[PDB]
Amino acid sequence: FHKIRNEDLIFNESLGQGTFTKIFKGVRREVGDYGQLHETEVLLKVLDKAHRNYSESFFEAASMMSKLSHKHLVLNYGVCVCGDENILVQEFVKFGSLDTYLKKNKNCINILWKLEVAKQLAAAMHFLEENTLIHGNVCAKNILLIREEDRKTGNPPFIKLSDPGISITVLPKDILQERIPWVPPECIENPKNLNLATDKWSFGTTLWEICSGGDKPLSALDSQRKLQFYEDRHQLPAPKAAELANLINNCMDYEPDHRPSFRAIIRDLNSL
Ligand SMILES: Nc1nc(Nc2ccc(S(N)(=O)=O)cc2)nn1C(=O)Nc1ccc(OCC(=O)O)cc1
Repeated sequence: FHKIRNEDLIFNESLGQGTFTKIFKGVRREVGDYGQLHETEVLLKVLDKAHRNYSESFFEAASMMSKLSHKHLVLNYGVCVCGDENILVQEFVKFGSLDTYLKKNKNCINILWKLEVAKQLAAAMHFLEENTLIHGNVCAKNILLIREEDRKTGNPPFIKLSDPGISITVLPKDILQERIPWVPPECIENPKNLNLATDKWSFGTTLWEICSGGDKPLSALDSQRKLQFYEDRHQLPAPKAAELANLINNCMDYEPDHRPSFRAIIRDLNSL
């Protein structure tokens, strides 16, 4: 990662929190192309000082994905390691995370919008699968909306997948349980079961989010009941808009080896 000076970063408003991180909108002063000076909006992801032990996991995962440039993968500008904070300096996506976008725009979003976003997310995941890179935290919060749909120009929405974050292979067990049903059953049984098949399960959960107006599946269940949900081998309820429910359930297969390839997922999406 390119090293960015603290003096060249301005921290502005808080945009919430991630997993052991605090999120800020900011500005980066930089020399750009042709030597032109720019002040660039950036997303600043700040690893909590009280969790400095997780620093390696978060930045290594952001790094590994940043080694694969792709139109549906978020761009990382570099890191700021000045002072006592570890900061990922990321592109600022205008419309933020999809989980909040789905809630705020539930009435406006139709099946065509959902299918397009699903197709784009599957394209990103197919790219990762072909490169044998595990994301490990596919969820609507980690889908960033670059561009809204514009029916006036027929422009579809455009999304990117955010950085993996701290690996579930090092996260505390209680955070993993709260991340049911995005974390697949085999990773609850053993977080070292993390595998490409992990992302197929979480992709199913993410489609469920996309189809559920920003609702969080199983949010009414506490961590103990989420554990028992997997023990009893339940599936998620079909979303009211059920057009993707079969695909959701096919992806959320309790047998990891039976989960379909992203190529097959894409073929299925193209058939709707
Ligand atoms: N690159 C980027 N650009 C924006 N732009 C943005 C954000 C919010 C708004 S808001 N509030 O006014 O609606 C508007 C714009 N967000 N962003 C992200 O990476 N967010 C993000 C933050 C934390 C995450 O954590 C996941 C986890 O670690 O569990 C995941 C994702």
